[PDB]
Amino acid sequence: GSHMEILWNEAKAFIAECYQELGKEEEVKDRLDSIKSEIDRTGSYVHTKEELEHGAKMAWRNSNRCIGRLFWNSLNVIDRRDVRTKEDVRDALFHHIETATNNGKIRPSITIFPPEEKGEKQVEIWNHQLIRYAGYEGERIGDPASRSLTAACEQLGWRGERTDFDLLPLIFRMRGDEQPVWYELPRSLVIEVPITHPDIEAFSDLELKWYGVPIISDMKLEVGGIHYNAAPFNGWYMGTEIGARNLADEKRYDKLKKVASVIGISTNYNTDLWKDQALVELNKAVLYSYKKQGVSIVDHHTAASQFKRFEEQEEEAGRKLTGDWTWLIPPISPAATHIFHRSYDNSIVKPNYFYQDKPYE
Amino acid sequence: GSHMEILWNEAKAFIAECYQELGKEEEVKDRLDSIKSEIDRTGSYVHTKEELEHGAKMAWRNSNRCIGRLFWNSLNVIDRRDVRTKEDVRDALFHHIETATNNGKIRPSITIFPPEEKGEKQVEIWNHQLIRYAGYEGERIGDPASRSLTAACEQLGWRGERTDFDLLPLIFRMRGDEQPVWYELPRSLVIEVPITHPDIEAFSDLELKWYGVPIISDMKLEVGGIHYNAAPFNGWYMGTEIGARNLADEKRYDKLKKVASVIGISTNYNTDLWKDQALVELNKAVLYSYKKQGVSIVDHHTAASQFKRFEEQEEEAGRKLTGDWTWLIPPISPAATHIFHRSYDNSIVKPNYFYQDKPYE
Ligand code: HEM
Ligand code: HEM
Ligand SMILES: C[C@H](O)[C@H](O)C1=Nc2c(nc(N)[nH]c2=O)NC1
Ligand SMILES: C[C@H](O)[C@H](O)C1=Nc2c(nc(N)[nH]c2=O)NC1
Ligand SMILES: NC(=[NH2+])NCCC[C@H](N)C(=O)O
Ligand SMILES: NC(=[NH2+])NCCC[C@H](N)C(=O)O
Repeated sequence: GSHMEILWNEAKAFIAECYQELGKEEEVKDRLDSIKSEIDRTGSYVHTKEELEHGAKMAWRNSNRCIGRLFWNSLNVIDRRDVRTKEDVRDALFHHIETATNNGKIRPSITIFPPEEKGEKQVEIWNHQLIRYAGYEGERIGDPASRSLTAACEQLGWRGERTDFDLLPLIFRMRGDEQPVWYELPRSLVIEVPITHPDIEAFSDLELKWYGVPIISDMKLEVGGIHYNAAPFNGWYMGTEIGARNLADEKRYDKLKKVASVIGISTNYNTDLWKDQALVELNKAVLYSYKKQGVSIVDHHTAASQFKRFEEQEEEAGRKLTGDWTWLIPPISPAATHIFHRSYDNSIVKPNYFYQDKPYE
Repeated sequence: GSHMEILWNEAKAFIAECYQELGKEEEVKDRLDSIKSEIDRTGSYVHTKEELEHGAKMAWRNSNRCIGRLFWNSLNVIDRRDVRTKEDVRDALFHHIETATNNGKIRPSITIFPPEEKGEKQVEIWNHQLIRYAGYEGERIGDPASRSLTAACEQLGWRGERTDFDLLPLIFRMRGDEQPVWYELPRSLVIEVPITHPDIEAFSDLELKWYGVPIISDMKLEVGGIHYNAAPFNGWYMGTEIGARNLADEKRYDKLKKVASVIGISTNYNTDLWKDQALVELNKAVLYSYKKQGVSIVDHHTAASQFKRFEEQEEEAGRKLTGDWTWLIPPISPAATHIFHRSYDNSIVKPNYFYQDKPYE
């Protein structure tokens, strides 16, 4: 009763806004009549390729926490609403990885899977990111952030070699099944980059490496009232995410003290700012490495610079700019970018991407 | 009518809270009766030395934007509510600088001047900070942030030598006067620190220097409904304020490109992260310099560390912790401190320090 109401309201708002940007303002009337009857007949409606394709772009545009929004209208939308089997999902996910990686020249993409019907999911992705390292304990081994999921995967028959860089398998659940299925990722499909330094040879002794493409797979894409709980998307990495966070946080890989060792500085006094010097060399190492292997990556200054350009375009287009200051600023040298020196309206506008409760844990 | 009401309400709240922390809970009743009659008789009330002394500490404790709050109960409170002349104010300000500096071993202090009576100020301080460099234009000369005030001072007969480090004079206005008076600061009273690097000799070619003690002089101290528009206070510097902001911001001294030059790195590509490397060396230079001249200063890691300890004590004391995440995180390596990894309630609690409209501009 109330669900059929919210749906209709969100649909009217989205079609109008969408068709207005698409230059199909006259087609709004006839399109809404079709949707009204569809919601009554079934209890939901089916987007057109053009609608979800542009709704996925708009959602990216409204992602307050994303710094790379300047490239919103270039998103490669892959429609996989025709998937029925676990093999279809697996192949789609394999396809996403292959096409997004694009031999290094990363292509920002998103694979749309069937959305929820009567609130129930058709495809449920468990993975945070399609490619991600596992985490274990006795003493820290791997990525701590992957612990709860690594345990869940292991409760399904999967076993990691217990190195710091074990690739978690693809784990998802189809409607009608009680437990998710899993598939080990084909290594030929996964690009990893060993981390080295341009001027410091000893850096390779740290034996650090990271994967090339971050593919957030556990967020909900909401478009015109339709909940696409499964819509894996990807951009390329901003070096800081790997160097100033993934390999730096005490709760993650905690490598700063070790970096200080190989670069030849002491860790005795904070006044020497060894952590800061360590972060700069670790981050330079990351940028130099990806570039060297031919994998797309962006430094935080270029990214902020591109994001400034984004803000201007939104002003030029007549749209209100929204953002989360605390996430837009890079973890390293935030005051060196314009983002630090201004404020952002952190209001939620749809369509968008949202967090959803994890099936495990 | 309404002013006499707000005053009474704020007073009841403060005395109770104050006397509770002071262990003088029984004296609350008798103290409030005296205040009630005082407000009726005159239209305001006079704090006791103990009250404003502790109210100034509490206010510091509630300063969401201050990272050095762990040292709140050690604040050296100087009561100068007996000042009547411009000479009294001038001497008090000279005294504050002398006693706070303390030959380098900076002493966190605050000089309390007469508060507002019927909304009107008795002493109006124009200076943002007691010691501060001037700013000019044709091309940038000095500190851009001091421009509007430098122009105002010059409209009063003062003239700067137009170097990048001209000391602004003390400028304030007494009740009853239309224009403020000014007094050049005695150099013997002002500690400045030339900036040098421990490992890079050429750094001195930049000829950078900064003053030792930051003394915010334009904030309002509100305690139990009493508005002390003039209450200059000071702590010591956190290196980042000078190196990652005062000398780094494009709108301030903009020295990063020049720092890159003296340390021997190129400014050609963002991927080399030259700004970050530049910031680290500039910041190390700052810390090493103050320490070398015997002037108190604190690095951002020690400060965050001290602030963590602060949060714990507030939990142990039973008090709610409040803070502004965007100001607590240091401009350099914020993710390396605990402040980055948590959230803070940015609610305003009194007593406190507030911004007030600038007389100039
Ligand atoms: C093209 C390159 C892209 C760059 C450089 C970029 C960069 C970023 C960065 C640095 C963050 C912060 C990540 C973190 O701190 O964990 C972020 C978050 C986000 N980005 Fe992107 N992004 C890109 C593409 C995309 C795409 C293709 C989409 C969606 C269609 C998108 C959606 C989002 C969203 C929803 C967030 C928030 C994620 C979260 O809360 O965990 N971004 N992006
Ligand atoms: C003892 C050493 C102290 C340290 C290390 C310290 C540090 C800081 C830092 C780093 C900031 C940010 C400044 C900026 O970004 O411009 C700040 C702000 C502030 N501090 Fe402190 N502080 C100290 C003492 C004090 C004292 C003595 C008081 C007051 C009695 C105080 C009151 C405040 C207030 C109100 C702010 C906000 C200032 C503004 O908005 O411009 N702090 N403090
Ligand atoms: C919530 C979390 O603990 C923390 O407050 C924030 N995390 C992040 C952040 N910034 C980015 N980009 N990514 C984060 O994960 N700033 C704030
Ligand atoms: C308001 C200003 O432009 C900016 O948003 C903020 N300034 C400061 C900041 N942090 C500190 N400590 N000091 C600032 O001046 N972060 C945010
Ligand atoms: N640039 C991006 N597309 N980032 C998406 C999130 C990546 C995540 N912060 C990571 O380091 O794994
Ligand atoms: N540590 C302090 N007490 N800082 C107070 C403000 C100083 C100001 N940010 C400056 O650099 O001049």
